[PDB]
Amino acid sequence: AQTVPYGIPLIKADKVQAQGFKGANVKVAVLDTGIQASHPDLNVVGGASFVAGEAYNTDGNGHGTHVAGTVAALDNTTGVLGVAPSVSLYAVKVLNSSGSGSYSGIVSGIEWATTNGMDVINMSLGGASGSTAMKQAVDNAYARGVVVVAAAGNSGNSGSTNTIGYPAKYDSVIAVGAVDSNSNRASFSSVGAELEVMAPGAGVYSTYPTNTYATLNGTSMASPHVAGAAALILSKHPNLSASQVRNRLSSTATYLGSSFYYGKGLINVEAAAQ
Ligand SMILES: [Ca+2]
Ligand SMILES: [Ca+2]
Repeated sequence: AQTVPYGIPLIKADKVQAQGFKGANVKVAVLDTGIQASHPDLNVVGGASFVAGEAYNTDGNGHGTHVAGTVAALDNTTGVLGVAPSVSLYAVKVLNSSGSGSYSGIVSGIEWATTNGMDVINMSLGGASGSTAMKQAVDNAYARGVVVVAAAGNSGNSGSTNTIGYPAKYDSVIAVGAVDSNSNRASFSSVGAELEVMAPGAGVYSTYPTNTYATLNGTSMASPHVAGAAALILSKHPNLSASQVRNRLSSTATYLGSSFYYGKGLINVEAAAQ
């Protein structure tokens, strides 16, 4: 049997899938710890590794496989169900099995995705610090028409401090915060002027190695909901620019409160894809 994780109806991705738009012919790169390509509920059609000695189609951490399943777990009678289950899914390994990687490897992965015609980049990753090379890579991807999505960070809030991580903080990247199954902001969700939209991030059930399923918490679970939503929109409206996809997501989001804490609110992909 197949389970529908709560995030799929919460963002109204089920409604868009029922219209017949499921991400077909949209290319999404998951820049992470790899993807377990042999998982029965995923179809990884290509990728690249920039982690020395690690293949992109294996995932010794689990994070990348989980993120990938939120985007793209196959619609069948097995496992779970992704936001955009017909996407062309690419594993871009930029983090090792311990979840860390050089920033130049992350840049190489962004560049690979751009050169190879990805429509959407998901970076469920980041840190407190950026770099000129990282900013240039995401800026170039967006300028060349890629929708770039990243986790806002899991640093929470403290007074008025801006805790958005990089690359989410760059203007070319959609910074995604996290809500739970009640649609309440998760306390770990980072905050600040760059926070753009919210998506399900607490208690997110997805694919996990080896051939299994697991529940994780983080803004890095919220980001792939937005990446998948972008792919749903593009599968219905293939001629849109990256900015047009991005604005559909933020202009139709459900208001949750002040943008510092919630951005424009919870994405509603049914409304965004109208
Ligand atoms: Ca499935
Ligand atoms: Ca980030």
